[PDB]
Amino acid sequence: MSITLSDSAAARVNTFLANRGKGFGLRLGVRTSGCSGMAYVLEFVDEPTPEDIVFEDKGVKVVVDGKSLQFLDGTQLDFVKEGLNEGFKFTNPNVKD
Amino acid sequence: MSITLSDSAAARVNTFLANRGKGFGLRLGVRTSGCSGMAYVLEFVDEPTPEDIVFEDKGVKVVVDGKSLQFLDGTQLDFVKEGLNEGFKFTNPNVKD
Amino acid sequence: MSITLSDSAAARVNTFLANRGKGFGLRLGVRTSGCSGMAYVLEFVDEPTPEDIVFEDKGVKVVVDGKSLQFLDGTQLDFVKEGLNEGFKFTNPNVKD
Amino acid sequence: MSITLSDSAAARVNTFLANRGKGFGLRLGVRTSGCSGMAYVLEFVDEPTPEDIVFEDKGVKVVVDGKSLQFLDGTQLDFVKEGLNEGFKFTNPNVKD
Ligand SMILES: [Hg+2]
Ligand SMILES: [Hg+2]
Ligand SMILES: [Hg+2]
Ligand SMILES: [Hg+2]
Repeated sequence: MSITLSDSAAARVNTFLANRGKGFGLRLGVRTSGCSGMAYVLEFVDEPTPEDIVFEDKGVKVVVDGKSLQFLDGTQLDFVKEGLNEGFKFTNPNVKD
Repeated sequence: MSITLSDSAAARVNTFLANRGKGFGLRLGVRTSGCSGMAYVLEFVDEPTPEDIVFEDKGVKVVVDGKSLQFLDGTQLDFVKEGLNEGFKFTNPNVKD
Repeated sequence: MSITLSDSAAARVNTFLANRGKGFGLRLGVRTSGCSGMAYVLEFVDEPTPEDIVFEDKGVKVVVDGKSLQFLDGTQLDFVKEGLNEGFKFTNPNVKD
Repeated sequence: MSITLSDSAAARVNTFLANRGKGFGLRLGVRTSGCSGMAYVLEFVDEPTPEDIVFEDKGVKVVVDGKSLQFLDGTQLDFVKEGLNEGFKFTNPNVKD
């Protein structure tokens, strides 16, 4: 859906996919982290399940379990460098720090 | 998403697609009908737009504009024969007659 | 939710509520119209059910069954005069004519 | 919406509200925890904002910012005792450990 990727995230994903030499694209998932928390998940996809929803931003195929689409919509996946750390960052306008 | 197709609807769509000789699959859309009304729309898709979400039920590729996904989720597309009329019927558990 | 009312719709509802002499506010609902269609519904509410969601725009209490919230979100209820007809009009940005 | 409370959570919330001696009810909120994470938030509400959605389970008024409703729907708020720890636990069927 209105899940998007920044230029740097799409480059990064496409880099992983090119070095891997295969793959359909990118899974965005969600999981519990504790009793009052959620963790975002990134995985490679080779084959979408019949439960998956598939879309496109910046020529990247993003795959999301249909059930997880509620928690993920509005997400911008970015890829940022902060100090010694470099990595993906999920943003959502309608969520605060 | 948890949009599904009955056996008869999937047969029917697959029949249209086979006779057409080409096509990716099925677009579900939505449009206004009047001042307090909505009409469901069926179309063939050849190429999904970057705004589209794509999923699968019964080997049929269903394509929905990401913005329309709110109004369509939970829909069962059926294909029924009633009297002299034969045609698609959209059902949703959470909607009444 | 991000269901809103124009000034004219809120005036109109508030007029009905004042003339009625009682009532909590406004129910927005949804129902089938045919085999591929939906009809928007307006009703007065006196008591929200435990299944209802309640919100506020322009000092009007709007009540929506929680299950119907998917089809109604993003709606602007307006109240318009066109020719000899005067009445409520449901709009949604993400829906076309 | 189809946000619910277990018996123990509703008792616990009602206990806090009775000891506080005032208050409308319970705010469920959401916030970032890191770069790929979310944290659930519980607060007392005295006055719902015009941006809030309000509902009811077990005689508890639950208030949610309309924008946060996407991430929170399907949540069961429970209140559990595990070892030395006792506290609220958010569950969602469509989310895994
Ligand atoms: Hg816990
Ligand atoms: Hg009208
Ligand atoms: Hg029909
Ligand atoms: Hg980071």
